[PDB]
Amino acid sequence: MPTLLRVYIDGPHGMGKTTTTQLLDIVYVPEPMTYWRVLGASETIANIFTTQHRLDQGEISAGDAAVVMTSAQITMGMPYAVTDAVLAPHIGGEAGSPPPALTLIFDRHPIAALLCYPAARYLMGSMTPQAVLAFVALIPPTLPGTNIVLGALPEDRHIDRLAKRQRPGERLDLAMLAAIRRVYGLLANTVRYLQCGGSWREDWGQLSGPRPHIGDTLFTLFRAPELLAPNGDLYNVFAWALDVLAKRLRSMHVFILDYDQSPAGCRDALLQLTSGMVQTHVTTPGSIPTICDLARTFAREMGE
Amino acid sequence: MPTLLRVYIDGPHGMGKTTTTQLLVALGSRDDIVYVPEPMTYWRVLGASETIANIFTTQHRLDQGEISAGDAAVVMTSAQITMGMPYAVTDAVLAPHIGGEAGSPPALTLIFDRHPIAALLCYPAARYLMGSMTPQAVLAFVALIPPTLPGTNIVLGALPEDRHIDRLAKRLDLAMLAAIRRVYGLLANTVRYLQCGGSWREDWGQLSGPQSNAGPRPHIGDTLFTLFRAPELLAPNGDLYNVFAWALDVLAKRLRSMHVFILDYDQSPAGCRDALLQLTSGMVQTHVTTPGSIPTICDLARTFAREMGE
Ligand SMILES: Cc1cn([C@H]2C[C@H](O)[C@]3(CO)C[C@H]23)c(=O)[nH]c1=O
Ligand SMILES: Cc1cn([C@H]2C[C@H](O)[C@]3(CO)C[C@H]23)c(=O)[nH]c1=O
Repeated sequence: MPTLLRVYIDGPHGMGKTTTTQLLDIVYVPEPMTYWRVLGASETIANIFTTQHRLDQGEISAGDAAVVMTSAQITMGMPYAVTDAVLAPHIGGEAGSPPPALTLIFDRHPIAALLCYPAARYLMGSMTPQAVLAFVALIPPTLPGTNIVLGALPEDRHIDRLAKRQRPGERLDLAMLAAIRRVYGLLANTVRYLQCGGSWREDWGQLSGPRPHIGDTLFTLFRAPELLAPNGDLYNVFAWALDVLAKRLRSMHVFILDYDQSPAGCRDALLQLTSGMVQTHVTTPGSIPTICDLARTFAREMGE
Repeated sequence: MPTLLRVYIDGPHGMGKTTTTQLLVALGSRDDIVYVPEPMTYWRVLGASETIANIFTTQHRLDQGEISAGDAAVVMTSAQITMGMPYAVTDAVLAPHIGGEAGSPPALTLIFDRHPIAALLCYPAARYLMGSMTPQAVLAFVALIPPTLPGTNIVLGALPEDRHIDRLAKRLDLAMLAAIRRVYGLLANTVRYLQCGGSWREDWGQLSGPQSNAGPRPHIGDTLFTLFRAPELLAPNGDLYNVFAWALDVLAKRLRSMHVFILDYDQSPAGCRDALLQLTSGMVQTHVTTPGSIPTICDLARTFAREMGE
């Protein structure tokens, strides 16, 4: 049965992910911009930044923003979730360490819309922490060969590169850039903490008193008081949400791509990364062409 | 290995689901049957403040013309996330413990108060019928429904509308009662349709203008697929945009492996209980994955009922 290579390009936006994948038996599942601006709702990105902006100005309440933000993040992750669910049955077990018959490269993975954006919106005061754990609770199971490339880039360069490529309806928010860079850094540390033995239940005590300290993982974000009983204990619903998080994250293979360089560099740098990536068998002989059509149809209908 | 029986009682509110479930729990041994109740505490306090209240307010506001359809949708979508959270996290932590299908005396029986599809499909679809949710948001929820675990037995209810209305009349949205009753009937037809070999993509064109484990194959127009023939989901050539068609594939996939049964609630509380007790007979049980799964699951349910069912 053929082998497949799934590579999800993710991390904070504005570093070049789009220019990196563009330049690069290898199919692309691009940014679903048309779903965001038209198919799913009208100009979803504009509603998002408009709402953050208005919360900052004091024109609407925290509760007002959180509702718009949640509804809006549902519409943003839709294409990812639906792509994952129809693709999952075609993914079989691991290959190991030879040749990939097909290489599927995506623009983002479902955890960007289910975990990272919402956690950042939480850090911006535009989303409740209970809403973020509900989305974490719905993160599709992590299949073999879930390779996710996250990016490295000094903030100043990142602001520069972000400023020149502002999406339709987007606003250049530096507080949001900081939030999103911090979630992704926490994300990378979290996978490492978990791969290394970390038990969030065993180290929880350290947030109020060889692997990253729990204070450097996404778990610190969930010490939020909306999730805590009067005696300070995390309610069990939330603890189970964190257990899922540990289980979904932990088996992902994380890869760091340095974006502080020209798009030729970024593009080859990315292809270099694939040698330590994990590949999988597909489950049917006709699994490759179905994946390609899925990829072609997604691109044609939603990525412009 | 030891076997497990999971039963999800669902359907429209006000038919006697909760009562019936507890009478069934009552008959059993202290530890071989556990009840996972409605997570009201989560809906009123833990996930947000007075979510049910807020959902009814919004719907009345919209009915009144005091808010727009857009206002309405942002709120219902957001409220529905909070409504389904407990069901979603419970299924995700339970999943690892469920093994293959045995056959139709379990070491443990779990009776849940509704299934994850209640929050991710039925209520949302009905709010779409009430005009308070977009069909795109409903399909976004459908794409997130978790893989249907083996031995997923769902019990839905039959109750003549007049009796139902009578029970329920102690706001009282009669339009929401008809939407939720309509949604749950389509859902049973859908499972039957999918189990009888129906293929929505092959029958899509038959659209224009309940029994779940018995009977002939229903017409696609009597299944859930009909709710999605909306202009919003249609490309400028008449067909469904593929994103929406893929959401419908997940819907088929998630409902075809489910074992649905119908409980007649038009009877006394003990009538309901025995009825239900007879139906458990033909239900699918599964093996658990570890020796310790049983006790762990009992703890999970107890803790759930303690923290969130009241
Ligand atoms: C995935 C995602 C993106 N975005 C925005 C920010 C980003 O710069 C962008 C393109 O990546 C405009 C869209 C969110 O707000 N939420 C999300 O889940
Ligand atoms: C499960 C569910 C219920 N509800 C309401 C109606 C129902 O009568 C109820 C108790 O079951 C008050 C809460 C929704 O609005 N959404 C949902 O997903």
